[PDB]
This record gives sequence, C-alpha cells and structure tokens, in this order.
Amino acid sequence: SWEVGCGAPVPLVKCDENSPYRTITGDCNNRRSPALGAANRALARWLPAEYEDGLALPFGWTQRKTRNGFRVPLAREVSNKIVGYLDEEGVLDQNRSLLFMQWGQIVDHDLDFAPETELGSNEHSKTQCEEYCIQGDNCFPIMFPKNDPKLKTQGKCMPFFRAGFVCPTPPYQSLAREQINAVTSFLDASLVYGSEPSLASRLRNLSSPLGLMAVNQEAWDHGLAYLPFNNKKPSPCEFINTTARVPCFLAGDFRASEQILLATAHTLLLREHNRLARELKKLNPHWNGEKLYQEARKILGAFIQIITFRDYLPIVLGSEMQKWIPPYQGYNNSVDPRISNVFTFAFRFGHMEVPSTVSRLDENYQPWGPEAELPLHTLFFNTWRIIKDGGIDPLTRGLLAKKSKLMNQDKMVTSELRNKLFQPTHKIHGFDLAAINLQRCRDHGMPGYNSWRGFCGLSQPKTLKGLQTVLKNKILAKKLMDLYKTPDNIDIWIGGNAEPMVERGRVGPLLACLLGRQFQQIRDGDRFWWENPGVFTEKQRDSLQKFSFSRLICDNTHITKVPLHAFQANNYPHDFVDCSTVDKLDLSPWASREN
Ligand SMILES: *[C@@H]1O[C@H](CO)[C@@H](O[C@@H]2O[C@H](CO)[C@@H](O[C@@H]3O[C@H](CO)[C@@H](O[C@H]4O[C@H](CO)[C@@H](O)[C@H](O)[C@@H]4O)[C@H](O)[C@@H]3O)[C@H](O)[C@H]2NC(C)=O)[C@H](O)[C@H]1NC(C)=O
Ligand code: HEM
Ligand SMILES: *[C@@H]1O[C@H](CO)[C@@H](O[C@@H]2O[C@H](CO)[C@@H](O[C@H]3O[C@H](CO)[C@@H](O)[C@H](O)[C@@H]3O)[C@H](O)[C@H]2NC(C)=O)[C@H](O)[C@H]1NC(C)=O
Ligand SMILES: *[C@@H]1O[C@H](CO)[C@@H](O[C@@H]2O[C@H](CO)[C@@H](O)[C@H](O)[C@H]2NC(C)=O)[C@H](O)[C@H]1NC(C)=O
Ligand SMILES: *[C@@H]1O[C@H](CO)[C@@H](O[C@@H]2O[C@H](CO)[C@@H](O)[C@H](O)[C@H]2NC(C)=O)[C@H](O)[C@H]1NC(C)=O
Ligand SMILES: [Ca+2]
Repeated sequence: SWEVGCGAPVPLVKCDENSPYRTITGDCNNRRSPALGAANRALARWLPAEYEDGLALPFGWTQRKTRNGFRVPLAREVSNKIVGYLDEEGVLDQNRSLLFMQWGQIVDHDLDFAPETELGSNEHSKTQCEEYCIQGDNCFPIMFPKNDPKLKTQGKCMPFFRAGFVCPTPPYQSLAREQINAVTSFLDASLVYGSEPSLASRLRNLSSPLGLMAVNQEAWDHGLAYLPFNNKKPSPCEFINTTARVPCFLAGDFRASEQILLATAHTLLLREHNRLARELKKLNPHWNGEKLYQEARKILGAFIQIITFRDYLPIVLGSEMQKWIPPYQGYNNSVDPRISNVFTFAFRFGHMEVPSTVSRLDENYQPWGPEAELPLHTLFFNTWRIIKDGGIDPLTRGLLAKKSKLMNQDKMVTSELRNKLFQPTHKIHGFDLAAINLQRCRDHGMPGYNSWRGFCGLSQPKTLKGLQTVLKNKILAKKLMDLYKTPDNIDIWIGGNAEPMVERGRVGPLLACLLGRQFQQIRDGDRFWWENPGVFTEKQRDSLQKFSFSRLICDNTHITKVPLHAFQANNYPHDFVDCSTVDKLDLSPWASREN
C-alpha cells in the first residue's frame, strides 16, 4: 500500500465543532475524520482500479495490449451497434414525467463531478488532439470505426480528454491514478450554493443584509428572478446564436446551462432560496444576512434530501429500495460518505431516459406557439430560449405534462445525444454521449461487468448462453459477445444498463445494488441528514415532511394548476389541481424569541 495521505485539496480548514451549518466544502461533516466527503478529493474506490499498465493507462490505449486476452472494442463502435436506434415512436415512459429524468440529473450534479484535465489556456494541445487525433498524455481520442458516417463528415475522431486526478493534475510517477470529485459527496444543494468558498461568495448578494443570492439584473421573468449571467467569455451559450448573444448562467455548479431544462430547474431553486430568506426576515427581523443565508440554505438542503429519498429513489429502485436503503436508525460516524468512482457511471442510467424533444406549453397546457416542440440538440447550452422566448413557465409545464424516455434494450440513447451532443469546448453538434461514457469508464480504470456482479453478490455469466439469461435478451447478448468476446470485459456503464429493470423500478439488479449502497451511505454518513436528532426540531421536521415539488412550482412560478405527485405521468387537466390544494411549507416553527 502507498501514501495514506496524498492530497491537493482546498487548503486551510478549521472546524467550528458547534456550528449548526454545513461548511461549503463539505469539510468538518465527520468529526474524527474531517476531510471525509469534502469536495476536491479523490472519488472513493470500492474495488481496485484496473488500468492497462496497472497504474494509469486506460484499457484500449496500447492497441496491442489486451484485456483478458482480447482487444477492447472501440467506444463509438459499441455505441453504433448497441446503443443507437432511429424510431422515437413508442419510446416514452408511460408512468414517469419528464421531471423524473430531470430530478435525477440534479441529484447527480449535487453528488459528483470529475472535471477534465486543465493544462490549457494557451494550449495547441487542445488542437493537436482536435485536428490530428493524435493520442498523447491527456488526449485519449474516440476513433471512428470503419463505415461510421461521421468519418465522411466530421473527421477521424472525437476529441476527448482524460479526467483530472489527485496529487497534481500534471505529469508523473506514483500510486494508481485516482480521479477527483470536485463537489461535496453529501446531498446538500451544493449545486445551488457551490462547493468552493470562492464561488459560494460570488453567488451571494452581499450588497444587502438579507441573505439573498444574486439575481440577473439584465432580464426578468414577469417579475421573477433569473440566475445571473456568467461574465466570462468565450461563452458556449453565446456561440450557438451569435445574434442573440445570450451568455450561460452562473450557478453553484458549472454544468448548469448544459441543457435548457436543467437551467430551468436551477432557476426554481435559486428562487426558493430568496423566497425562503425573505419569508424568514419577516419572522425574524433581527436575524442578520449570514443567518438568513444559512437558515434558508439549510432548509433547501433538507428539501433536496426529502424529495430525493421520499419521492424519487423509491421509483428508481422499485422493490429493491428496502433491500438497500433500510429505515433510518440514526447517524453513523463509521460510514464512509464519499461518492465512489463507479457510482458516477452507475448514475448515468439517466442518459437513456432523455427523450428527443422538449416542449413549451401555455396556461391551458397547449403548445406554446408554432415551434412549441424543439429537438433536444438545439437546446444544449441554450439560454436565449428562456430569456427571449417565454421565460421558464412554459418549460416547467412541459416538465409536468411530458414523459421521460423509457430505457429500452432495443432503443437506449436518443440520436440527439448519440450523434448531436454539443461540447463546451468545441464548435459542432456532433459528439456521442454514449461513446464518451464508455471511453470514460476506461479512463476511470473501472473493473469489468462481472467484477461488479460479484461485488453485488450476483451471478457472473461466462458464456453467451449465460449472458442471454441474465440480460433476458438473445440478440442483445449476442452483439455484446461479438464485440467484447467475454462478459468480463463488458464496460460497467453499458453492462449495468443492459439488464432488465426490477419490479416497479427503472434500473436492473446490478445498478440497484450500486445505487442503493451509495445512497444508504451518504444518508447514514451525513451528520447533517435532516432526520438526525438535533439538526432540525421535531416541530420543524413536521413542517418539512410537507414539502413537495408541486408546491415549489406553485411558490416560484405563475403556474396555478399542478399535479399532486409530480414524478408519475400526469394528464391535463384530470390529474391537475389548483395550487391551493397543495400543502404549503409552514415556517412558523422557525420563529425565534429573544426575551
Ligand atoms: C455503523 O456502521 C458500521 C459500518 O457498517 C457498522 O459496522 C459493522 O459492524 C459489524 C460488527 O458489529 C461488522 O461485521 C458484522 O457484524 C459481525 C462481526 O462482529 C458479523 O457477525 C458474524 O461475523 C462472522 C460472519 O460474517 C462470523 O465469524 C461471526 O461468528 C458472526 O456470524 C456480521 O455478519 C457482520 O459482518 C462489520 O465489519 C462493520 N461494517 C463494516 C464493513 O464497516 C455498525 O454496525 C454501525 N454501528 C451501529 C451498531 O449502528
Ligand atoms: C445533456 C445531458 C443530459 C440531459 C439532457 C444529461 C442527463 C443526465 C441524467 C438525467 C442523469 C441522471 C439521472 C445524468 C447523470 C450524469 N451525467 Fe449526464 N446528461 C447530459 C450530458 C452529460 C455530459 C456531457 C456528461 C460528461 C460526460 C463525460 O464523461 O465527460 C455527463 C455526465 C454525467 C454524470 C457524471 C458526472 C461526474 O461525476 O463527473 C452523471 C452522474 N452528462 N445525466
Ligand atoms: C437567435 O436567436 C434569435 C432571438 O434573439 C432568433 O431570432 C428571433 O426569432 C424569431 C424569428 O425566427 C422571432 O420571434 C417571433 O416573434 C416575432 C415578434 O413577435 C415575429 O416578428 C416573428 O415572426 C417571430 O416568429 C424573433 O423576432 C427573432 N428575433 C430577431 C431580433 O431576429 C433566431 O431565430 C435565433 N437564431 C438561431 C439560428 O437560433
Ligand atoms: C405510476 O407510478 C406510481 C408511482 O409509483 C404508482 O403509484 C404507486 O402505487 C402503489 C400501489 O400499491 C402504491 O404503493 C403507492 O401508493 C403509489 N405511489 C404513489 C405516490 O401514488 C402507480 O401505480 C403507477 N401507475 C401505474 C398505472 O402503474
Ligand atoms: C441585492 O439585493 C437587493 C435587494 O435588497 C437588490 O436591490 C433591489 O433591486 C430591485 C431590482 O433592481 C429593486 O426593486 C430594489 O429597489 C432594490 N432594493 C433595494 C433595497 O435596493 C439587488 O439587485 C440585489 N443584487 C443583486 C446583484 O442581485
Ligand atoms: Ca453535494
């Protein structure tokens, strides 16, 4: 074993050991071991990393070197033969609204982020990789197979950069390579407030003692706030429409403007913070800016935890929920709350839940205009559609009235993401999210499918025949064997998502195991979990049990008709009720007395 303490985190840390508020970086959550779960630390390894040279080189790097006796198939080839399909008809989830997909992405970004390697401000490497597809140091190209149409119109590869790692970012020689998690492992709304003090600061409105988050000053949504714009140029959001020139938004998380619906969700939460903060000042006129800020923040963090654990996991894990996440019996300081490396791939099941279009609906939940339904790809890093095309209400109604895409063995990832993904850095709508995911497994030195099956105590198929029975699909099992020549080599992302779904769930057995464990840990390992005696009062907890995503929409948008259970498929107007019928968050329990 090697150094039990390498480390390039945010430096200076000193715990308050009486502070009723989480730190921004996640530090100090655990008392005996302060850095546990903090941002900018290595992702946890539940199993040893598997690299071509046992230390840092991904499998597929050295063409001649095999994995278990075989060549690992190209990411894009696996993408073309297994993940793609043409017919979007009949692909929608009959019982999960679009919000189901969307909330998952939110929880996801609150938990883990592995940014790519940074060594380019001045880089021509950013081009020796783009232009020539030359494999070298952190350039690990996604080569196009023979007969791939992109060869004819895009080039020879997709550029792709290895993820950052701990102890430098830079060159050489030590222990196995461990990727970084740039955000806090705890479900704490870090995505709204940021994971660095530096950013948490810039996001706040410190011009007034109200504890509000800064809002846009250039535009308004019917008197409702927008997230401030990011001042930094070049902006990708500006790029997709040189004429509208609208920048990306500035939020606690850098991926916020990835897609219009994710930016919509971010806006709702920022709105709830300021809403909470002003409602609190009304009750406690005495409280200062900091107190207003921390108490609202604390409330919002409880909201995310509650919606996630009460309404969202149950319908992901289905019958497996109880098997992995038992009833809460209290905080446990012996539990490692860190997000593991494999979790960040397991949680990518959501990619197969994204449909090809996004709609905007009007007050009666009718098409908003002539071009109400747009292709997903035209909305990547698209903020001008919100700002100069209706605000977020038409988008939010879409989230409630439309359905998520159903994971389907014959139709996995929509072409909008498989062939038209737009990356921050480059200029085309031609990347492949599926291939990227696959290349990224290898980059992260992930163990194979069967290593994880064994880890979860599940059978491990060694034969085509064995794979057919687990996957319950003859044809899918076959193309898989043809490309991988052995189950042991199947990349975890595609292997875990190819399994049939569990009863009342949306993921298979393997994924339910990987997801379930992770979630039980960040709950049980969180000293600030909302139900942990002492964090909130019994009276406060009674009030928080009433949160609902519907109420959230009611208090921060001009939608007045909403469903009671926002994550299940809901038809308008039968399943929609007036906001008055929806429980409000009673904040009197936060009222404070001096004398
Ligand atoms: C907070 O979470 C902690 C981390 O999970 C929990 O710690 C675990 O503690 C148990 C022991 O109490 C550890 O193993 C389990 O308990 C028994 C070991 O004493 C085992 O009993 C069996 O041991 C083997 C069989 O496996 C036999 O030889 C023996 O005769 C008996 O059958 C259990 O089967 C079980 O493994 C375990 O190492 C800890 N978990 C890990 C890996 O960290 C702790 O329970 C929690 N604290 C509390 C009590 O709330
Ligand atoms: C565009 C993208 C999305 C929506 C249109 C989208 C959606 C999701 C869902 C719904 C997720 C979970 C339910 C989910 C998880 C994670 N993603 Fe994904 N995602 C879009 C695009 C991307 C891109 C681009 C990446 C980067 C991939 C890379 O390897 O470089 C991406 C990643 C992830 C990810 C890992 C994050 C991390 O830990 O670094 C998820 C947990 N998504 N997305
Ligand atoms: C770049 O974003 C532009 C918005 O800044 C967008 O231009 C706008 O789009 C349409 C025309 O395509 C117009 O919106 C509609 O409503 C107006 C006025 O009510 C009508 O006059 C039109 O008929 C139209 O249907 C906007 O007026 C127009 N704005 C401007 C100033 O041109 C572009 O379409 C975006 N371009 C791309 C490539 O995405
Ligand atoms: C749509 O999914 C919802 C949400 O899971 C299903 O509703 C659950 O129904 C079961 C019946 O036992 C109950 O355990 C829960 O009360 C329900 N949850 C909620 C909040 O309603 C519903 O069955 C699904 N619709 C269909 C027709 O499958
Ligand atoms: C900081 O918060 C203050 C509110 O305290 C904002 O200033 C207000 O701005 C709104 C909109 O321009 C006006 O109705 C008020 O007159 C202002 N109120 C006061 C008391 O000045 C300000 O915009 C916030 N700053 C940022 C960047 O979001
Ligand atoms: Ca977090």
